Amino acid sequence: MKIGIMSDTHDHLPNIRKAIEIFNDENVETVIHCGDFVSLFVIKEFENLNANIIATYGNNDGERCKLKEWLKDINEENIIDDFISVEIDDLKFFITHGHHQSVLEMAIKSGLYDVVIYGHTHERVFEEVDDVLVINPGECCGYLTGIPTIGILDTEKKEYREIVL
Ligand SMILES: [Mn+2]
Ligand SMILES: [Mn+2]
Repeated sequence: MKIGIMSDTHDHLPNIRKAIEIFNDENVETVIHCGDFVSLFVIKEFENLNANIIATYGNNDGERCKLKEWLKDINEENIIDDFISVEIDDLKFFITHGHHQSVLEMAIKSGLYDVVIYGHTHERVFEEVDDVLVINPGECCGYLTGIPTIGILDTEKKEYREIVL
């Protein structure tokens, strides 16, 4: 019943592994990654991730179709689009790389989802803005802010918390 959240891994292999371990060692049914993986080899490291993967395309993600195939050879369930609007554990999700703010803003203001997830900015935030649970797990790589993070969301109690690496 635990969903893993992460973003902007920017090829940092170490922190990527540290997150892939932290996730396994827990429930974590699925892992949302809205970030810029940035390079194809990042996808191999994930072959070691127990849960499945719902990813979004970061704007730096060059190999757009290679990433998709690869993510699948790793698992048929794994999905990756520019925008993913799904329902999970009886909850409406809108996931996207922080990329396009206009669409992000409207997903929140709209009132069609319960939970909204994005990244891009590298600034982790965790706020409730009109019933909407808005989450940016921050930068797994820790490059711009120097604070490397990821996060786990409780789909049951609607509870969440950051994890520093
Ligand atoms: Mn970005
Ligand atoms: Mn980025």
